[PDB]
Order: sequence, then structure tokens, then C-alpha cells
Amino acid sequence: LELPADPKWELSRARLTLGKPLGEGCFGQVVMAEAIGIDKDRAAKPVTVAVKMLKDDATDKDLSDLVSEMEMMKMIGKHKNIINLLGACTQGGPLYVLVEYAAKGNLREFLRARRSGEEQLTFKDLVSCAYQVARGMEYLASQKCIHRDLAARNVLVTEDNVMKIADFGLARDVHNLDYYKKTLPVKWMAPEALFDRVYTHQSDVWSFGVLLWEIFTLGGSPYPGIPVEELFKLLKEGHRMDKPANCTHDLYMIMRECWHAAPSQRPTFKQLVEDLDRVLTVTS
Ligand SMILES: *CCC(=O)N1C[C@@H](n2nc(C#Cc3c(F)cc4c(ncn4C4CC4)c3F)c(C(N)=O)c2NC)C[C@@H]1COC
Repeated sequence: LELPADPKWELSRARLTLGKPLGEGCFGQVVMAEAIGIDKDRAAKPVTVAVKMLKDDATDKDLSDLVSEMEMMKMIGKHKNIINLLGACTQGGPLYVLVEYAAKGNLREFLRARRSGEEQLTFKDLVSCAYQVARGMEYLASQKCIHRDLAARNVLVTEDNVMKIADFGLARDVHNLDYYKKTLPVKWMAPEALFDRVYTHQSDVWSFGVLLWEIFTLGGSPYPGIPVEELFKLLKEGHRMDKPANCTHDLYMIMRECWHAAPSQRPTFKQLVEDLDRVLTVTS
């Protein structure tokens, strides 16, 4: 693979050992791996990382897309609540892009597994998740970045229970079809993004509202049972999801504010961080 080497990011292949594919879906693209020297404090320690790689039969677009996503992560910079770029192997072999490893999977599965048992999460723990996703989104918005698909599936949880937004630098095709027919992204989409293909940081705020509903339903499916045809009618008429059973009134007003039809009437991510911060303080 003929590519330029960015020395400050280049990792030696001797330091990387590839492991098992992560997740059953899209297998082979993302694998678990160990990288020695990633932690500046412990040079000898192998650090578990996630490695994105191309398929054996990949197109030149697939390669350019992966390089562009890596390059956009370099521009955006690092934040605790986003999946960060750790390095890359671009010379003398196949392209490997290293990102932070999230042991506890995506937020939806993390919540569904912790609906019952000892690992069951408290109200404060669920508010902490919302605050961390809002913090990471505030940073991405400040760096001129629009996620376009903010949902629990695209938020990964570390072994230390840190929330990290994933695939933010990823370029997504606006529409698979008017009705995608894959037979779900439309439930998280704002009305302007869904009907007019308009994406702003305020459309991500609508998606954050749907994500907040996921958090307090512990990984619940938004608008359950409602077909896509009926969903378009319901949103145009002003109908919104009901308050999750284990959710406070003040938090449901934050959700209800994210779902204003007028984008500017929704709060900014700076304001959502501030609203979720006050919810964490009041509990004492
Ligand atoms: C196709 C794999 C997939 O959808 N999975 C597997 C599981 N999972 N994926 C991730 C990840 C990641 C990752 C990536 F590989 C590359 C990437 C990311 N941001 C940007 N970059 C591009 C290269 C520059 C990114 F988040 C993880 C992690 N990281 O722990 C896991 N853990 C499990 C689940 C997910 C969904 O499966 C249905």
C-alpha cells in the first residue's frame, strides 16, 4: 500500500499483535489487538487497542475513506469522551488504524445487560452517561464536527465505564433509499435531516434526545412497533416519545427540549452539558 508516513503517528509492526474480530457484524474490518509502547508511562506494557483494517478485496475508495477518516481524527484532536486515534501502520504492509479499545461494547448492549443483576446501574450512573456523551458531543461540535448518526450503538463503553462517541469522522451516505428497505437510522434523525437532508449540530441535539431516551429505558428501542410510514406522519404532527418510567420530570424536559421542531429552539451541546451537570449536583 503506497501511502505517506506521518512519523508522529507511525507505529512499528513489531509492536502490534492482531487478535480476535470484534463483534459478529462487519467481521474482519475491526479486530482487537495489542500495542507495546502506547502508554508513555509504561513503555514495556502491551496495551489492548482496536484495529480497523481493509478487506482482502477492497476498492481504492475504501482505502481513501479509511485514510480520510484517520486524517479527520487528527484534525479534530483528542477528548476523553470520544474514541481516539492512537497510531497507524502505513508502511511495509497493510494499513492498520489504531483506536482506543472499549471492552464493555456499545452503550445499548451495555445498558441491556445491566437491566438486572449486580451490575445494575443507579440513576446517578445513567445521568453520568448522558453527561459524558454530551461532553464528547460538545467537543466535537466545537471542532466543527457533525456526527449525523448519534445513538447508543455509536457510543462505546470502556472497562473503566467511560463513554466514548465512535465513528464521528466517518463519512455516511445521506440516504440508502427514501425508504432504506434494508429492513434503524430514521428514528434518531431530526425532521430536517430526515425530510430535507439538512445536518447541523442542532440536528445532532435531536439525536441526543433520542439517545437520552435510550439511556433511561436502559437500551429501549425508540418508537417501538411504529412503522417508518407512520413515524413520518407522527413527527410532522408534533408527537414525541413518552417519558421513560424511571426518569425524572426535569430530565424529560431536557429530552423534550431536544425534540423542538425548530432547530434553534433546541439547546446547544454546551447547554446540555450544563443542564446534565446541574442534575448531577442536585443529587447529593
Ligand atoms: C464492524 C465492527 C462493529 O461494528 N462493531 C464491532 C464492535 N466494536 N467496534 C469497535 C470499534 C471501532 C472503531 C474502528 F474500528 C475504527 C474507527 C473508529 N472510530 C474511527 N475509526 C476509524 C479508523 C479511523 C472506531 F470506533 C469496538 C471498540 N472500539 O471497542 C467494538 N467493541 C466490541 C461492536 C461494533 C458493532 O457491532 C454490532
